[PDB]
Amino acid sequence: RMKQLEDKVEELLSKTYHLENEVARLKKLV
Amino acid sequence: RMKQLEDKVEELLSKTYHLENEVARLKKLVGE
Amino acid sequence: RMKQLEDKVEELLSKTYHLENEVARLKKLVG
Repeated sequence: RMKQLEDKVEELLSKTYHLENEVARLKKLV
Repeated sequence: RMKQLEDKVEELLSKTYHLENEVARLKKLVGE
Repeated sequence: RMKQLEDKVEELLSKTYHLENEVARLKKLVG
């Protein structure tokens, strides 16, 4: 369960960076 | 403490999946 | 290790609330 957890945190970290990029771009467009 | 973290990670995953859908909907409305 | 994960989850919680605020603002400006 420790590895399971660390991999989900890893995924969340890439997901939030991805969403951050998507929102920043949207703000640029309007 | 492990189950508590598992619970928080699951909730943040659910929140991120919801926000991805909201952004998708928005990009579609805005465009390129 | 458990403390590090906890730290990261705390960080992600804040990031996630920040994004929610930004998305909500965009939803209201676009409609």
